[PDB]
Amino acid sequence: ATVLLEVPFSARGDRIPDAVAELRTREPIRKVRTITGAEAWLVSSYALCTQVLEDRRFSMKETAAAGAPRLNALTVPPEVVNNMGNIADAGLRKAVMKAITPKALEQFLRDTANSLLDNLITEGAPADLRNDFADPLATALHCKVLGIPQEDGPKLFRSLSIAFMSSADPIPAAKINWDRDIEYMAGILENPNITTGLMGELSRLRKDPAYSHVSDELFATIGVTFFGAGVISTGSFLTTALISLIQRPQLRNLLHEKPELIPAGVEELLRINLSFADGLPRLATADIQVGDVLVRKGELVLVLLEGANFDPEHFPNPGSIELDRPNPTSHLAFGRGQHFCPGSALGRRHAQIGIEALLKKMPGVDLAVPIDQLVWRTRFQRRIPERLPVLW
Ligand code: HEM
Repeated sequence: ATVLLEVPFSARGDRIPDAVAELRTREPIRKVRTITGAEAWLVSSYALCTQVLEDRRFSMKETAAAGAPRLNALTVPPEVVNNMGNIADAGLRKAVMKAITPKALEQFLRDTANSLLDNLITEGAPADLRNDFADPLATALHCKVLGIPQEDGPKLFRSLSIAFMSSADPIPAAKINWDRDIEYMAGILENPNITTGLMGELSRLRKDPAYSHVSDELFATIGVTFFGAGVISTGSFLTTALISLIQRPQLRNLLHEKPELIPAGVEELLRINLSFADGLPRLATADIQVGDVLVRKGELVLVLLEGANFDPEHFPNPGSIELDRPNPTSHLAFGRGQHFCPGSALGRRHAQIGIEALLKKMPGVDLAVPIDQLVWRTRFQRRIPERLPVLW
């Protein structure tokens, strides 16, 4: 006798488990047990993953309902799961988008990357590319985008190792750090020195008559959530993309020699990325046929991003980085449908400029320890190594 198949399969972000291609072939939608003990449907083909993400009857907001089967415990108030919907309803969507584009900024990214790298070179090998390069780069970018002081970035950043946990039970430290971070953002909206970036724009709109009935809670929430999601997602993706690049010295050499090819290489590094640790969660609001399974109202569905993005029926020779594919941006790294990532262009540009600056300064970058010695963070919403030691 064996127990029901458990998720997630492995916290390692340097290799995809053989089980993924086995499931996809034999049972592309199948029952599994989450860390809470709840049952869920795990979806692993490109076709079925797209079907779920494009049908709003599979609901993000209803995952917060009391009594529902859960992937993991909430780390935010339940109304905050419907964050984008709340922004839209307030008439703030277009203003938020415009403030988080990369086209405002790029020269600030380049100068910041180059300064971080020069400091590593001065100190001498080994260097830690996560704690002393990718995560500070992400932190600095989001303080500039929000319009807040660079010197505030480190304390906001320290909440994230707990805020983005994937836990079976509620986490007391997440509420302590949330309430404090909300009080900070509320203080920013009342600070007359803050007149640029996303928080500068929200601070103006707050006093305009067309927004007089929008709550002060929502304005502070937008600042905490966009800082947190953008900094964890960009820092974690750049770190694990740098591992994928270092393990491919022929590609590293080619991008060094021809940096025009960096945007096509970053699109492939997004396609093969293992940064999301769990499937994307949805709750069925109706009975809906998905492949051979009739999913019932009230059941939990998990959309496995690497199931879609390594599917050979959609991307032939899926484990290989190919810079001349006919369908290069059709991957699901930023999601699909109603909830498609609002920061996609800013995330692409963070990774392009970081990689471009690294290869120019350190063309002989390599790991300084055997790859099996990297320590993979567990029970977390991302897969990341705790330290990334390199030489050059
Ligand atoms: C390479 C970097 C990034 C990746 C891989 C990424 C990935 C994703 C994914 C897969 C989703 C969909 C979640 C779902 O449907 O359940 C998403 C949504 C979201 N992302 Fe990103 N993201 C990145 C960068 C950013 C940045 C830079 C920001 C903001 C500054 C951001 C803010 C958000 C927000 C607020 C949502 C929720 C949208 C909603 O609920 O409608 N992300 N991201």
